[PDB]
Amino acid sequence: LRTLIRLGSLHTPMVVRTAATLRLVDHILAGARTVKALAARTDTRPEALLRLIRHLVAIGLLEGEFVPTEVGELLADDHPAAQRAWHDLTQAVARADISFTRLPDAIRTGRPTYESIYGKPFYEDLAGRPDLRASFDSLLDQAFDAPAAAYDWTNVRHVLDVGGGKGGFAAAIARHVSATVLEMAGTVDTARSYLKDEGLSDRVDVVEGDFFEPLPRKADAIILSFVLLNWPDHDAVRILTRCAEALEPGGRILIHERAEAPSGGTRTSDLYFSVLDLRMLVFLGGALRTREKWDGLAASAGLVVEEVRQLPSPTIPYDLSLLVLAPA
Amino acid sequence: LRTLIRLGSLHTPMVVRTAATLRLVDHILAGARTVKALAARTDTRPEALLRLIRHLVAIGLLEEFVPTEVGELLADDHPAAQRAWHDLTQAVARADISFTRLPDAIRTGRPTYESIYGKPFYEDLAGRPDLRASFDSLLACDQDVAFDAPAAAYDWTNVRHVLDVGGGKGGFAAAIARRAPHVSATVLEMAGTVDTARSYLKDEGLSDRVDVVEGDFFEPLPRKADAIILSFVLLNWPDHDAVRILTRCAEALEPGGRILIHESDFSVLDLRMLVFLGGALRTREKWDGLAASAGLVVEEVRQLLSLLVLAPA
Ligand SMILES: CC[C@@]1(O)C[C@H](O[C@H]2C[C@H](N(C)C)[C@H](O)[C@H](C)O2)c2c(cc3c(c2O)C(=O)c2c(O)cccc2C3=O)[C@H]1C(=O)OC
Ligand SMILES: CC[C@@]1(O)C[C@H](O[C@H]2C[C@H](N(C)C)[C@H](O)[C@H](C)O2)c2c(cc3c(c2O)C(=O)c2c(O)cccc2C3=O)[C@H]1C(=O)OC
Ligand SMILES: C[S@+](CC[C@H](N)C(=O)[O-])C[C@H]1O[C@@H](n2cnc3c(N)ncnc32)[C@H](O)[C@@H]1O
Ligand SMILES: C[S@+](CC[C@H](N)C(=O)[O-])C[C@H]1O[C@@H](n2cnc3c(N)ncnc32)[C@H](O)[C@@H]1O
Repeated sequence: LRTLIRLGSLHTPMVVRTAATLRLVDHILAGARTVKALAARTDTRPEALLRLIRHLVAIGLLEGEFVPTEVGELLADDHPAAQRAWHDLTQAVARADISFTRLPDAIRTGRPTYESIYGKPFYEDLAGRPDLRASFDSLLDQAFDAPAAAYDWTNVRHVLDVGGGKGGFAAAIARHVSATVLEMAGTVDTARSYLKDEGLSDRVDVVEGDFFEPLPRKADAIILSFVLLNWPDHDAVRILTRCAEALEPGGRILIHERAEAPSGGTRTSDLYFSVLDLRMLVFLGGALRTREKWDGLAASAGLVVEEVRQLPSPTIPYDLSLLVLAPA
Repeated sequence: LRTLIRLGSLHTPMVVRTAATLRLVDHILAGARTVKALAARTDTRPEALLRLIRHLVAIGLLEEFVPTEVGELLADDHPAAQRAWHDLTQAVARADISFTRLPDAIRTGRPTYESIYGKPFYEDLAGRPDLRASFDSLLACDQDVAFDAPAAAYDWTNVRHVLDVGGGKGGFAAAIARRAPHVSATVLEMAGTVDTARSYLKDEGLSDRVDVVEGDFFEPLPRKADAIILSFVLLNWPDHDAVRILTRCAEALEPGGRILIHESDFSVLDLRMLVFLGGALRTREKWDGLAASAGLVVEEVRQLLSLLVLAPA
């Protein structure tokens, strides 16, 4: 009974997320240990903040003066795992997680619930909210060293990174190759700034546009890193087809995502990837795909999976893959 | 890191609550172990139900899928009633969505339920007979035994009549009537609830000893009594409202009468009161002040939870 109640408790994660959002652990580490000072710094009502703190003590994140535990220290804004931002309700991902309150609808329909809560589908909501666009892009350790090392660039003149975020993958590849990042409004500006500040602006450019439209140029390698999981099969096939049509002769499409058999691993990795797969369902109608589902998606786009390079890791983000696709 | 991610995960409790809402474990126990059959019984999309099942396996509620010993606690007939307490169509798990706006409650000290559902808690139940009934059944889910200890924490020898103010389905009045055959009692409750209290007390064979009045415990109470009961009532109310209720009870005491308040690290219950109702759990010193504002004094406290016995000051 205690196990079930713990698994089912909605209050504990919302208390953690509220503490992250209020930056409570940052304020304590900066010398606000008392409720009166912490209530001033967080702009909260002191009696209610103490009731929040009581739960944070009960679950082991805090211990009239309060300090973080070793686990609570991970909510410090400068901790390398960045768990404060990933739990911050004002930033894109924990905000999107509220969509899980309508999880029954998503299981009933297979369709995302984010629009029903926030008024627009995911990327269109970000397009109207520059703060959320920027926090989404910053949330997504630019992590691309191993996938860049898993491909032979000898015969590659130009790389097109489709949906390439702030440009970290293109940069890892750059470190004879030139590259282009294709991205959405807003994101293109932070990609350009990142690439300039890496000293790579003469090797990597950035184009604003829509990867459902004809791609801006041809390339020898076209990258889809954590893109296709955001889309249902029919959209994923459209993106793959745009990429296929943009390949130079002998070119390849590189997919950087999860591509395992549905077995193996541990309950810990099972859980971690269950969360990602369910986030794609609820936020976007997308999904993680097994190695076998990749074969079918590829065939619908006129492609074949030529090779799957394993990118192992026993710790988060665990084992990933680089799939290499060629025209069929 | 793993501990923090587990504590912070909204996904797992919503997967549990979705399984409870879909009555998934009941359908498995009733023969549907495969996704095709379970999708049909739950009226869900099979590929998405499988993704839900994968999470339920990873967290150890399921393991052709069958419930684990923990998952079996989501059977609808299990006496701890955890399926209904996690059911998003019933009152409490529905109210728990208020926690998605917990930062607002911490900022203001005010409930977030009305901002989500359009009306404050008891007004919403008053317009939704299904939610009113499921709330009453959730709290009364063990009322045949849960009031034996508070009833035995008080001596009924010189009590003639009991008034249970906000008495739910009547379980406390019934436990007192079984403890003390000489007492009569009255339950005061809201619309809807009074009908299921009347039915419960009739089916206990107590209808000649316990009656039920529909009314509002912020108004003059319907009669006087030697013992007036407030069981898990005052925690629903901010201080000024709790004082009003206590004062109405004080006005209705017979000479020599007493008010009985029936009310681990509880932070969940306290935060639920904040977000649902603006209420709170109270420590002893706070009870002393509330009592004093209503013209009362705390005469004795019995550990059971507690039973506080209040007398006119
Ligand atoms: C923490 C691991 C990872 O960063 C992997 C994964 O993180 C990315 C970036 C990450 N970063 C260090 C650049 C790293 O390269 C990793 C291998 O890939 C990932 C994550 C999360 C999301 C997403 C992720 O791709 C999303 O794509 C995503 C999205 O496209 C739309 C909405 C939400 C999300 C995500 O929440 C993360 C994840 O799997 O969390 C369980
Ligand atoms: C699970 C423990 C408990 O049943 C204690 C507590 O439940 C106890 C006492 C309760 N009572 C009728 C004696 C009953 O016997 C139940 C099975 O166990 C409790 C609970 C929950 C509520 C409430 C609780 O009292 C409420 O009163 C309540 C309310 O008045 C209005 C809105 C919501 C609620 C509640 O959600 C529960 C709780 O503390 O959850 C954290
Ligand atoms: C940030 S995630 C993956 C980013 C990056 N490739 C990585 O691995 O971290 C998916 C990206 O697809 C982009 N995107 C979504 N729809 C798009 C579209 N129609 N055209 C171009 N980019 C799009 C989003 O802006 C987002 O940055
Ligand atoms: C169910 S909880 C506690 C019930 C019961 N005494 C117990 O211990 O389980 C609080 C009760 O207060 C009742 N209540 C709320 N506002 C009321 C009001 N103004 N007048 C009478 N009853 C009210 C609700 O209907 C609800 O049943």
